[PDB]
Amino acid sequence: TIPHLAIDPFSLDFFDDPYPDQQTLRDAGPVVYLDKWNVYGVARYAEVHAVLNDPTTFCSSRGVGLSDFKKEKPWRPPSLILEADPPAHTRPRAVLSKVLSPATMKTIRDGFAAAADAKVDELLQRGCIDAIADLAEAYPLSVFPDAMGLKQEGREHLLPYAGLVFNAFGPPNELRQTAIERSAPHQAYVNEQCQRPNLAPGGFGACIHAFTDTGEITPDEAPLLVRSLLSAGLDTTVNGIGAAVYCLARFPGELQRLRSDPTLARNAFEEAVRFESPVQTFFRTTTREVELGGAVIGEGEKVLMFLGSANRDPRRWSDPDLYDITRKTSGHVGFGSGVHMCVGQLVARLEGEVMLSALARKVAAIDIDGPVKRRFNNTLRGLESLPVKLTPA
Ligand code: HEM
Ligand SMILES: [Cl-]
Repeated sequence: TIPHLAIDPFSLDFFDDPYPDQQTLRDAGPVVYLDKWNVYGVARYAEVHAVLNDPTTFCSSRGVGLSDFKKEKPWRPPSLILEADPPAHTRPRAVLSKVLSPATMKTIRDGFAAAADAKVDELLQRGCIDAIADLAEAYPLSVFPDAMGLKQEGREHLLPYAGLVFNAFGPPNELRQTAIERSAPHQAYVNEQCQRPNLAPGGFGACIHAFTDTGEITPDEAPLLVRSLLSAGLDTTVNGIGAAVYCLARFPGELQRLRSDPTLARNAFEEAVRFESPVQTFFRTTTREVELGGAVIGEGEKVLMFLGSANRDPRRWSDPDLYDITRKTSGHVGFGSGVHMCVGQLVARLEGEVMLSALARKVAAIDIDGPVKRRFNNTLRGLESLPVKLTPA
């Protein structure tokens, strides 16, 4: 028998304080039934991690949101990559993997680091900044669209585009309804920047499009792959970075450790990703009857994975509720795991690294000073505003 719970993990109350209810999702049993949305979920590390690693049994091609693409109409034409199963996923995955290769990262590290240092310098002149608008938002908007090869005009549509994409994986609540009602201009902006003549030479977009010349992909597939990175590749990194700064604001000890060995920057970032888990949840759909956590679940059933919970499971993590910048963070699910593991993880790490490295060197203290405000989203977890005073080194 599977435990029934009344917890609504897509509700404003849940978002505002998820941690008690997350314990209850874990502690009820390895598999629970969410009364509210009529679906099964798993919130322990072990089940979440095992579900990721068996795409044959737990498919994505039926949507990674509540909606089941076999029975219901997708809100937009499905992602080629996020919403496909091997073998179909493989070709496009390989395409995005080359575009975002370690080697590509080497070519862009220095520019990214330069901006990250310039950015921090600038903020110290001001003293009082908002770590979201001025830092977690400004910094990635300052490097990632250029790196994509996007034109100046229309950029304002990127963050709201992401929000919509991420609201849409959820149940049909007001967050979701409202996002879709207001989708058209964002979609029209992105559909236009996905086109070849609009991506600057040598940027991710053009680089994507080059795969059409070799036959690696069709002229039609290219824009839809550009659309993938315009969906997933900004807002996550905004929330990951905001997580990191939020953490070092709350954990002064850890900041001094980081100041003390700036080479901890990359791992300090990884640890914020675990701890806050920017992307909180994703679904899968069973392709057969399957035993998971000791319960038998039938074919064609949606299963909710609580990535952020898994990342806080005391079964897997020593002292899960602590931000610890030397934690062996290897194994966390914040980026997913297995075939679909975040193909953009290296851009994200690069942003996080250099930002935390610049904060490491240039800043001696980071204090919260003001109302912290949360941003509600069906999938993404993060802040709207985090007012901080930065003390210079
Ligand atoms: C802190 C930042 C980020 C986080 C936490 C994050 C999180 C994730 C997670 C959890 C998955 C797994 C999806 C699944 O299993 O169904 C994923 C996949 C994906 N990510 Fe990210 N991501 C981040 C940044 C980025 C960036 C910078 C890009 C691109 C530039 C990106 C693009 C993608 C794409 C295209 C997929 C689909 C991969 C596939 O299905 O093979 N993400 N991401
Ligand atoms: Cl779209």
